[PDB]
Amino acid sequence: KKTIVWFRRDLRIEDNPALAAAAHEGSVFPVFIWCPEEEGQFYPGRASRWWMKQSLAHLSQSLKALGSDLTLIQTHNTISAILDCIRVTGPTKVVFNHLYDPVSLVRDHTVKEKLVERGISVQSYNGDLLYEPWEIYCKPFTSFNSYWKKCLDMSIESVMLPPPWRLMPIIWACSIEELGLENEAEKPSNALLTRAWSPGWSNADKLLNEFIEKQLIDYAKNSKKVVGNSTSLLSPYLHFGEISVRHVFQCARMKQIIWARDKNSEGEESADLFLRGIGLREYSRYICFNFPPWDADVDKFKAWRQGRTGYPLVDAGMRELWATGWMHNRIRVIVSSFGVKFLLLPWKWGMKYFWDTLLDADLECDILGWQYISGSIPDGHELDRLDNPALQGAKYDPEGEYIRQWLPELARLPTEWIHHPWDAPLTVLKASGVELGTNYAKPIVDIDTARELLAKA
Amino acid sequence: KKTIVWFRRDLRIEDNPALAAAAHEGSVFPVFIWCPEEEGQFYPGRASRWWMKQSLAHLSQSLKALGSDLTLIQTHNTISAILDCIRVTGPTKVVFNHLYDPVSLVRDHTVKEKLVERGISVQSYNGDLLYEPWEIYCKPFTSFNSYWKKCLDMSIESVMLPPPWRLMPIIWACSIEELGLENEAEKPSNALLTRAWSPGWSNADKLLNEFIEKQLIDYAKNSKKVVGNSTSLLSPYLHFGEISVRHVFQCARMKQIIWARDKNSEGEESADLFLRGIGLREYSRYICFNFPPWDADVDKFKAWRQGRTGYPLVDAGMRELWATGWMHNRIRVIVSSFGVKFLLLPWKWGMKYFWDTLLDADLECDILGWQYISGSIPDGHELDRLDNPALQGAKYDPEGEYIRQWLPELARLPTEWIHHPWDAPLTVLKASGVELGTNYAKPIVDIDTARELLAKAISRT
Ligand SMILES: Cc1cc2nc3c(=O)[nH]c(=O)nc-3n(C[C@H](O)[C@H](O)[C@H](O)COP(=O)(O)OP(=O)(O)OC[C@H]3O[C@@H](n4cnc5c(N)ncnc54)[C@H](O)[C@@H]3O)c2cc1C
Ligand SMILES: Cc1cc2nc3c(=O)[nH]c(=O)nc-3n(C[C@H](O)[C@H](O)[C@H](O)COP(=O)(O)OP(=O)(O)OC[C@H]3O[C@@H](n4cnc5c(N)ncnc54)[C@H](O)[C@@H]3O)c2cc1C
Repeated sequence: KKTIVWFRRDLRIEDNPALAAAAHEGSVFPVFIWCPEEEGQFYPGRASRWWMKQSLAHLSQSLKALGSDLTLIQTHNTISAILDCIRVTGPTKVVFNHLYDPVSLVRDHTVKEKLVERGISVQSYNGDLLYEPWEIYCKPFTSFNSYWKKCLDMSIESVMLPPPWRLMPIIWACSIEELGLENEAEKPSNALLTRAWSPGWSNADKLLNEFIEKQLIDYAKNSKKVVGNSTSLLSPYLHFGEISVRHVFQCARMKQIIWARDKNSEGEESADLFLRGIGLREYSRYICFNFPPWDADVDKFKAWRQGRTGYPLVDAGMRELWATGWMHNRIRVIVSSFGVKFLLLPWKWGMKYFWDTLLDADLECDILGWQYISGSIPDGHELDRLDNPALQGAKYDPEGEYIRQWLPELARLPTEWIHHPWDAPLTVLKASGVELGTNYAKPIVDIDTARELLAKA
Repeated sequence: KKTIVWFRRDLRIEDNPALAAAAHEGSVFPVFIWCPEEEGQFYPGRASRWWMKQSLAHLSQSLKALGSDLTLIQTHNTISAILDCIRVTGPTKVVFNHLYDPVSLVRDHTVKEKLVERGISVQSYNGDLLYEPWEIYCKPFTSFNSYWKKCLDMSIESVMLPPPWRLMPIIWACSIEELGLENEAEKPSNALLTRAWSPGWSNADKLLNEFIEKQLIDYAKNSKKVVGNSTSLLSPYLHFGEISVRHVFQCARMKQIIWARDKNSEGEESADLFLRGIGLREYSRYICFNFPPWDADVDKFKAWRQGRTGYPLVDAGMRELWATGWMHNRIRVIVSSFGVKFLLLPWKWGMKYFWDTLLDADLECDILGWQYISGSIPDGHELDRLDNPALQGAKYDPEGEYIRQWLPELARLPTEWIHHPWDAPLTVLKASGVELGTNYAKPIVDIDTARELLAKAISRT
């Protein structure tokens, strides 16, 4: 009759089973408990912490519009802090939504154990997945398409809950600044991100609406350019659960149904392709549940993260990542595949840098991504294949516009050579304003010698 | 495992509990059973039937795209038809969504009582109401003000069901034409409604999105304007259940929450007024379920339904109704109140005529509007007040554009007189090109006469 609602990475009021459950069985005490030393090695990066702060404030003022507050707590032990919430609130139950990362797994367990030890009941809900990673079983599911063909033959009839109509409310609590989510010196450079992004669940709704109604129809061809923000841009919102992925899946399947009826074959395959992405976020939770000779050269690492490799697609991507906190999925493949296969940087460096600059930085997806670009996951591009920037150029940036947007020094380079300038003839380079080594970098390593120092093993 | 899904007035594949449940349990056999003889006094009107015919086709091709089909049967006895489906399909259960009109209540009870006897499973579901008429109680209310917020103080939160994944398929069968929903002579006149209206659940969806995203914000003021189609225009879709009132309600409350938190005061006001509309529809079913000289004149009636009364708000209203199958709510008040308090026609004559020309013709909403007009209900229009056309016009058509659009012969009448031309000085009527009795009808009843008869009716209670 008096429940605590533990928010973690489900910062929304719509289709939130935990909050819904608690709101219906009675009064609720919503809380967010930050415990850095317990996240340890999985402490969220700089950009992810900045987004978190924004949408925590967004979610908090939403809850007061409904009649409750958001209590924030920063502490050294999570159960310690939880128990005092029970002390001051006299509640009987604690609810939360499952996360699947290693840290929350041990903790959600350790907090279920210690809590029912004292007669207070705990019940967690699935707030982030169409299918929990233990519900779809066997030959193996070592693939993604075996996995995704299985779920699409299993019903997806799980239903979606409205936001609670009202919330009846009920210390070492603190404010949002007091959580320490930003560092003082990085604050103004962080604020610049608001010019590309407005976190919070109400914005998540607005974004999903315009995407489904206007952009989804073109997803299958827009999503192959890397220029512009050609895909949905939902990933940060999905990571913080500011939008229920069930809502995302169902809105998209409504279109697929209508487009299938009305024999609009392009919209059909658009909806097919886009839902595959949603399934990849699923498989990410699936594999991370069931399957728990480096050049340690910091200068090389610095050239990589600053975009001075001489590889335009790479340099552009790193510039976009630094400026916006986001990059198209194929740019993620290109730059990471560049960090390890071309520069032979240790992957912990590259992954740690994605961790600290990606707004959608997400343990399971980011893991699955690095495992793809290194031939680890059985369905990932083998390591010996070192693909040609020119060919990458023709398929994802066929008019050179991505380069010309992020690397304006190269604006007068003809498209035939804008993705591999070291191969153009010299009169072509002088005709463009391009002096390799002076105003754009020389290829930091030549593609051909990197080709065969990689075949070494 | 093998289930008959009986469609009646729920022509949609989303948030459709009977459809969702059956598909979850196994194979399904959707049917629509048309039996005019059982409908009786309540046979649907010409415009409703035209809409139903479009919608059924829309539904039929949807369910095919999903892997099943919609079978259409026209019969003399519904109970019969259902049994022969069963005998052929060999299924073990039948499901449907509740309806609340007195034909449906008796037919539903009779159908359930006879399938039960033959060992057939039957389950019915709430697919048209936020709350069913037996879930709100104190004894019953009779004032909407207290019914609605007795609702709002309660758990106004119901789950939304996704459309079925896929439908696994399995007589007197016939096509939509052979249902006979149109009369051959009326078909071209009917086909002109596609002018203005696109029936079907997916069109309902498109329209709802457009309303919440771009229109709802302004509804509080737009709902003041009888000209244009300034409200949402969801009513036909709601009446046929092509869109779920639960969906509709949730989308509006979502915006209401955004605007209340962001302290957009204009949008808050629109949202609660719009939900008041949904509450009114809800109240219609609560009232009819729980609560089951004045001289006629065949020629006054014809002048009324043809729009030759000399009351421009009334005549424009009937022009618009006949041309589009729809009219703003306050025009509905004005012409029905005119039918009743000015012409003293039998109130059923007015309801039957709405019943034949409203596309959204709805038994419970229509009963509710005519009863608020005849002041049968407590917070209804007290039988004493008399319309003042000039004030009506000032409020709902403050610039005369409703009249000038539907009654163009009055275009050059100045706004301060366009709603009550019998009051303008002769000189002003001639400056406009307006000759009452020639150009535009004299008021078929003098308003002072109506007032004087009303006043003698009141000094006898
Ligand atoms: C090295 C590498 C690292 C990556 N790190 C992350 C990360 O930290 N956080 C993150 O959310 N995604 C990550 N991805 C996946 C992908 O690049 C992004 O999800 C996508 O670009 C985000 O933009 P979007 O919302 O417009 O994608 P859309 O094409 O519009 O897809 C819609 C949603 O479906 C999911 N999705 C789509 N593609 C994938 C995919 N390949 N893998 C997993 N989920 C997918 C995402 O939640 C995405 O938001 C990584 C990929 C690679 C190769
Ligand atoms: C004499 C009279 C007869 C009427 N006959 C019908 C009818 O046959 N079928 C019908 O659906 N409505 C009827 N109404 C109610 C109202 O006029 C219409 O529902 C409304 O004009 C339809 O257009 P809309 O959807 O754009 O209104 P909106 O303001 O956009 O309302 C949204 C929904 O709320 C419901 N609603 C709104 N207002 C009312 C109301 N006063 N009473 C009941 N429900 C309401 C309707 O389902 C409507 O579709 C009648 C009203 C009167 C006074």
